[PDB]
Amino acid sequence: PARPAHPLDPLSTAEIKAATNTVKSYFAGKKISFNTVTLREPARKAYIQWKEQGGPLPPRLAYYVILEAGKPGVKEGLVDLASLSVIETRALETVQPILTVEDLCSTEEVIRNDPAVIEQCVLSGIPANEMHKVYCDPWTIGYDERWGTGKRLQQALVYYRSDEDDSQYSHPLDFCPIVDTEEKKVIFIDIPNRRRKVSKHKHANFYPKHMIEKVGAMRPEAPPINVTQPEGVSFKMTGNVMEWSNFKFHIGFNYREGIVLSDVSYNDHGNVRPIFHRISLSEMIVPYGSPEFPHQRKHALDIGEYGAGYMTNPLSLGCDCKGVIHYLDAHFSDRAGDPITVKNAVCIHEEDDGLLFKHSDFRDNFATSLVTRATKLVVSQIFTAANYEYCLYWVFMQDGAIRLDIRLTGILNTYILGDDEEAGPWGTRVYPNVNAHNHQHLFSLRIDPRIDGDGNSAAACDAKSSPYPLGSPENMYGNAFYSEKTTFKTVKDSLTNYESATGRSWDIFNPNKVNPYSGKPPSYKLVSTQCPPLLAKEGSLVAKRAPWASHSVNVVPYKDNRLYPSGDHVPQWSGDGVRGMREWIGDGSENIDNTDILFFHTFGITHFPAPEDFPLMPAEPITLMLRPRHFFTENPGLDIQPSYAMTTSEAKRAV
Amino acid sequence: PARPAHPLDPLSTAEIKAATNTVKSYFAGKKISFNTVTLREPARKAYIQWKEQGGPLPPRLAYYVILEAGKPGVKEGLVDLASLSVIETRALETVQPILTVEDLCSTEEVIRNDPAVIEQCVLSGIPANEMHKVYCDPWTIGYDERWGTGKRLQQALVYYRSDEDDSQYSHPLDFCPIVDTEEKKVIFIDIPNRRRKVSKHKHANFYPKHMIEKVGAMRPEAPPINVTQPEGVSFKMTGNVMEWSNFKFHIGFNYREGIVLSDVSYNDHGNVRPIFHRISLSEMIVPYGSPEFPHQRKHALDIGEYGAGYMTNPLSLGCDCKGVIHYLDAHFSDRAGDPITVKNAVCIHEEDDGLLFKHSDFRDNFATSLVTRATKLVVSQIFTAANYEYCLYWVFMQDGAIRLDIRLTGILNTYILGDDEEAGPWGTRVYPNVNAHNHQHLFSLRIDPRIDGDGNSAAACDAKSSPYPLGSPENMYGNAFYSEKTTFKTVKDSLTNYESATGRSWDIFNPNKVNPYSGKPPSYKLVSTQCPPLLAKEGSLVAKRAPWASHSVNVVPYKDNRLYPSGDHVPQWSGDGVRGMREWIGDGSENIDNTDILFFHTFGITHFPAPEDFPLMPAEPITLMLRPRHFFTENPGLDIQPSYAMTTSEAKRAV
Ligand SMILES: [Cu+2]
Ligand SMILES: [Cu+2]
Repeated sequence: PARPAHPLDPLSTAEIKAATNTVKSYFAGKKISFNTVTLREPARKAYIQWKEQGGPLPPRLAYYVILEAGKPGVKEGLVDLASLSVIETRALETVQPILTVEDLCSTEEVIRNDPAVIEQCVLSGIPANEMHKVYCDPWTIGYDERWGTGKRLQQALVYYRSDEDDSQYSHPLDFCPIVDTEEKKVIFIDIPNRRRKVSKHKHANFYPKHMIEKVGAMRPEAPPINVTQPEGVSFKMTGNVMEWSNFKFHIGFNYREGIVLSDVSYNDHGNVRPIFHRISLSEMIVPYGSPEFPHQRKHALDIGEYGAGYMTNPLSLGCDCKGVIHYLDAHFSDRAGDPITVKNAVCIHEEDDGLLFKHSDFRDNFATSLVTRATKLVVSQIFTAANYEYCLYWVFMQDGAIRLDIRLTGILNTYILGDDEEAGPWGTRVYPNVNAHNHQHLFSLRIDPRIDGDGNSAAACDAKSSPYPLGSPENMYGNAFYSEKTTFKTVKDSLTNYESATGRSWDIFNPNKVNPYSGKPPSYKLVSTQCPPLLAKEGSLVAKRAPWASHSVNVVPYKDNRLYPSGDHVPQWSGDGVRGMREWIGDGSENIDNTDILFFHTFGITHFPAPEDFPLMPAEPITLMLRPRHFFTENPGLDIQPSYAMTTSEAKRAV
Repeated sequence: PARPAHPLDPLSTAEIKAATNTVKSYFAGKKISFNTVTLREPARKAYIQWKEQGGPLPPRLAYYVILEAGKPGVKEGLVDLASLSVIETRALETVQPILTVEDLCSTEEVIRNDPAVIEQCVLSGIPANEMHKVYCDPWTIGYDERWGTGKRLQQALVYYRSDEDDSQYSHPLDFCPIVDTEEKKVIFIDIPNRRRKVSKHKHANFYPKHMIEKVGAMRPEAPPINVTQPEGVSFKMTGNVMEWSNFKFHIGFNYREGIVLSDVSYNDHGNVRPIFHRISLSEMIVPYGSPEFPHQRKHALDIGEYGAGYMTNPLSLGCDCKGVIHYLDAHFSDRAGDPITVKNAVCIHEEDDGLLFKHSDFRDNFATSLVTRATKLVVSQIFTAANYEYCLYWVFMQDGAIRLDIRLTGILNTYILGDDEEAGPWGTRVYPNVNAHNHQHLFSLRIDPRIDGDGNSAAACDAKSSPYPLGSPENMYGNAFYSEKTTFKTVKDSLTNYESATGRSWDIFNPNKVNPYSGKPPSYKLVSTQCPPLLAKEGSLVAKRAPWASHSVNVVPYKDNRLYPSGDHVPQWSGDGVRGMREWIGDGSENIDNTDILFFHTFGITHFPAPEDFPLMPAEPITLMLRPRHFFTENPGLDIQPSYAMTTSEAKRAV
């Protein structure tokens, strides 16, 4: 195909096709199907040389994952787009790949047409002639020791709608069909010892017509609040490259991680200084807390099992982004090797963010005063994973800080509850016969830093009282306290958790440089507090398949292609084996001090459902920030025009 | 005077005057001065009876604090405005009151004219004829065991401006004058053993003219982002009473706490349910961490030693509040007993707050979808405490949650640093010869709840893995986990801290009611995470004067007039004695389960200064929230008109 403007640009629909064509040719005569066709980003070293040392343009490569009918597992490899050839390929017969919307969408019809499933519905109080009202969310089996990776399986969380417009979640069924993805047939049905027939209650619906019926009527439309940017926006985009408030970076996107920000830097009044080479969400795990069979299989690693890209919502229509928006489209490949597009997958825009800073002198009753307002750049995406939606917002700020805001909304995963059955301690009865199980939403932020250049380190920062006691010459009044910096020398040293006791934060810094004022190295500080401990016991399915989740921080040596902490092919992996984070950690002895490192941060929330979350849940916020500390020698936004400003002398002139 | 519309309305300029006149007459022939004239809110019981049981209008009372020339301490009491008579009065000879801007504003001139002070300036390298270039921030002495409360004292943090438009903070002097407030004269000067003369560097300024000089020029004005509400706002204010999104409450204000929200309720579709009887910030402490003399004296309790009302900035001018704003004014009394007004002390308005909730069905490629945007109500104030500004935002949201957002900005407190002196572990060298000491900003949120009525309790909620181990019949895969609820029975039980290990949150609930769905009592959950431990040792000045700061939560029995946790008259109290929180706690044995309680939450941040905070610091955020959990039986904003909505059937018609 034709090369892209930038080496990190996602593959075009043409490159995708050229790739699939190349692969189909390689496997001529073989009945292959496409699971993934995505960009294989260039080597970190190659890229940087090209970008800053006049190095050559890296080869435009494509990474693929295919399935061959009658063959176990998958086959993966690389295609060198320029020469249209498969330059690397291999078969992984004992692994299962990410579930595309294509392998997922057929499942509902298959269980609907399965005699066994039909009998269970009838048993459950649903006539065999009404199977059209039976729905199901297709999930990976997650992991079921009965089959391992010997069969590509899915589990169907079954629900019932008395009307197509209903929200099915108030009416879950009690059984769980296991489906062979490839064979397209139910191979087993998990049935509870205690049977619970369909709820006979009205569905808990949320559309206006439903509401008008539920409560008298809808609230009157409210006076509008219109946002307008008459002279345009202040950011400038050159292809996928963004430019705003001295920040400059490339906005990428892929089937798995979704948004990928790269080559982030800041123009420090002429001096363009690197901050991060790449940053994104590399994995997740949403572990449920009911120990009852088969609920252990509910611990989805959405990024690696479905893909934040594959599940993304086209943003335009819903009014998700308010204001002067700038969109980006996403391109994948379908099962056939043909490009597929999802319009407005990413939405870019700037908004007001209140005050940036302010100060007035009390001496002239605040006449002397200066106010500068703040505006933030937001790069967003919103994806749907069956019942829930994850709204992601990468936020850049005018003080040099970068923040990740997430908002969880959508619908609670629900299971059936008997008339006289207690939601017990593992879940909440949010509606008659509905049980919403406890669960955690955990994310793994992957940061590849380049804080003010190459050669970085990480450290834990704990606030501490002076060791000297009250009344001592050294701490006479006992108010002394400082910040204890523990820089990680070895991988093992970094495996740390957030501690409230010390208001812990983590620094990613450049030990090769010093701030001329403070004397400290330049750095970006991770200020994250929503760091839940992994509640699943050690050695549990959850803990094993998500090795990265047991620690708030995991810092390992950089290596090309160390992206996914739970492994490259996550579905149905048992958790046994040295891959992903477990492999990168090794024996924990590798050096991570003043070298090229990778920082994986686990953050998230623990959800204990309340009726307020049903039938549709109000957004729940999660945030984390990376602030520059000792990076600059003074506040960097002081040359931004203030909103208001009166000098002391001027206040005098005004009389 | 004339009665106000609402019993909770602050005193009018008329009531203030009628009050001072009444006091002056009572102390006829005595040379008295006014320190405080404010509303003495009605008893909780009387107020409620009047509000909901047709009880009588409570008497309009005014609380005063006066000083009498030649008398030690102060005198306080109540005036029954209706009958214009002092109905209660008493003298506190061993106490010192809050510092008004009047007792604070004379200090700079007195040290300027003091011979001792002048000599120190000369010594420090500033000619005696340039004392007009010497400035000082007048602070409470805090507490100095050399004088106790025997004299009303202030300590002057001395600075130097080479030009009146300079920001003095880059040029602190090394000594600290002690001034007798009443006598208006320097009684002592703390001089360090190691002398450090005035810095000879340029001042670190931040006005545009300064910046143009510093860096080549200012950034070009940015394209505007205009916010317009053509058809008005959606909230309705009847006097101080606000009504918005089913919320209804009274917006009060006073010299000390600043904004005070009262009688908060929510209209649950016709059922008006109480939530909070009163909520506000009752005290603060900003303890510094340098153990060196006299820096122990830096631990300001701003609310009780200066007043969030007294220090508040008139909001209009600065462009603090963007959009269609509705202001409120504040009225206090000056030294003479004459009313004083600070216009636009509070600013009210509603803004966009992104998505409220959203959900799309993957079955018809998200055609089936519903999106409802969120708007929040903001009642704000911004006060200046010498060098820093505290921006306060009480936020009400459409899911029934209430949030308190704080943003810290302004300027770092700085002390002089020797050319070859290390800011050591206690502070940071943010600029040549400038040392910014470590410190914490802590706040005491006082909540008087009425969760869905009377008879409340509080509890600590901790996330826990099941006690049964991996492989046991009860937790076969080890994923089981729940929330441990520990409801406080006795005051002692409540003294708790936020714990990251359990992702702890606290519940204020009504044990007399039950959610018909979940079976739990109605409640509002405190989701707060920026809860720094008090770093000052026990028995320290800080820990003693701020009894409430040692715990994230303190729950005590309600009693009329239990407002200020550090006592009613905070300046110069040693911290020895049963008053404030220490008094309310008692032997910690009083019941707090299902009764009228008071919840004081300690939250804030620990500030380790970095050059980025100098010479003017970018806002630092702090937040805390109170969400309804089990209060409602379903999402309460479902009847808000969605921004977009397509039914499954409708998506079919659209073909
Ligand atoms: Cu959840
Ligand atoms: Cu601070």
